[PDB]
Amino acid sequence: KQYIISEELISEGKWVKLEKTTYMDPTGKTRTWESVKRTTRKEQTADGVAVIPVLQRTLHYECIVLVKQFRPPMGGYCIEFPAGLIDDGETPEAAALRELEEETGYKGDIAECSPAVCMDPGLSNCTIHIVTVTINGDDAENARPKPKPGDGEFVEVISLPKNDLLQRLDALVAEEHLTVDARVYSYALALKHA
Amino acid sequence: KQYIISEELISEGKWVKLEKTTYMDPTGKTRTWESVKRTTRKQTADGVAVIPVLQRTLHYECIVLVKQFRPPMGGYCIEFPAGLIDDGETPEAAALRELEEETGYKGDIAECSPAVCMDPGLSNCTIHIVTVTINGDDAENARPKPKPGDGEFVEVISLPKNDLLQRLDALVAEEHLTVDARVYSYALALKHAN
Ligand SMILES: COC(=O)[C@@H]1C[C@@H](O)CN1C(=O)c1ccco1
Ligand SMILES: [Mg+2]
Ligand SMILES: [Mg+2]
Ligand SMILES: [Mg+2]
Ligand SMILES: [Mg+2]
Repeated sequence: KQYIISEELISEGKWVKLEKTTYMDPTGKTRTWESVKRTTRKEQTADGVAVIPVLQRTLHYECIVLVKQFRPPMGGYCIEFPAGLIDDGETPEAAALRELEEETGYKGDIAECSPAVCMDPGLSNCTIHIVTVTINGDDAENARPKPKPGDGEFVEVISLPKNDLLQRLDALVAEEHLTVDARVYSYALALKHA
Repeated sequence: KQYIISEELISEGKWVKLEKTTYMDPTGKTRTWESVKRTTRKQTADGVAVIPVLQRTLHYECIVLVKQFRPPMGGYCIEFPAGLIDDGETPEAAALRELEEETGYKGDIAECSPAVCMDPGLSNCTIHIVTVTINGDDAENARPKPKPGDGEFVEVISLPKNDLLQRLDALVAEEHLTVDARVYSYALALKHAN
């Protein structure tokens, strides 16, 4: 019943634009919305990937590998799944493994790959694939893992046990000003609930 | 080590603005970021999202979700019930209100996240994730009455918690819908637990 009638550019940066979106409501009436989009999306099936990296090691509880970085939009440090935009021609899987290595040093193995999922669909068209990767922490490749941060990338690795993820996140939030990402919090809540 | 120096307004709508953020990178080099912010924040966070468990005896527990046309997305999305927190409303009260408006269900608060970020590489948007249980055997949730605001058009989709990820993949396969990243993350962790 509902559909887009027109998308009018309001303001375009190098990376992000704002649009006036006109669409048809399900009563047959024309309405508008203010929409955000990235300028970087080409033929990618989504803007980006986020990696759920399950670190597995003999006689250790499984950990979820997270990253902490300063996020200018937020004016502060955030704790997130490793993530980045998908390069043109790159597959979501390749992007996930590459970003995981760049941000954490770990070399993972693909487990699963989501369909494209929406980041904040009342605001933006941004989408990611959520890629689950296992990391064999008993492999020598993953023994002394060093981030390969790109230019202006400064990332800290935080590995937390899956079996206590929500409380460990709460403890980090209790101890400094930082924001946990909504996907990470959602994943930790489901762990607790299951 | 990192911090905001200045924010330059690029463009301001009624609901969203685009800024150019200047910040200090950890080497001591000054850098810029294009950032989105909402114009509506006053609040602990911009919004709430509700994780609503429909608990009925002799039935599977269900997670209650909503499907709506999302103009930024150009299509229909499957999401946790959600909306912006009114000036002077608590996140818990917003959560019960939105859940009732969007689903007709009347629920009880179980727990409340701290403010969590939506897409911190792009925006400052935050929400509280509010876990709510719904006693599906109570008379008030027998024939749930959804009270949409102006221009909201919301379908309710309840899915069993124990098979949430498979059920969501199936809807994406069959219905050409976009699942929300937070919903998908929760669903993943229900499978990944233990
Ligand atoms: C153990 O029984 C429960 O009901 C747990 C405990 C409480 O934290 C909420 N909860 C959920 O499972 C839930 C609510 C929404 C989605 O899941
Ligand atoms: Mg990244
Ligand atoms: Mg990166
Ligand atoms: Mg809503
Ligand atoms: Mg609403």
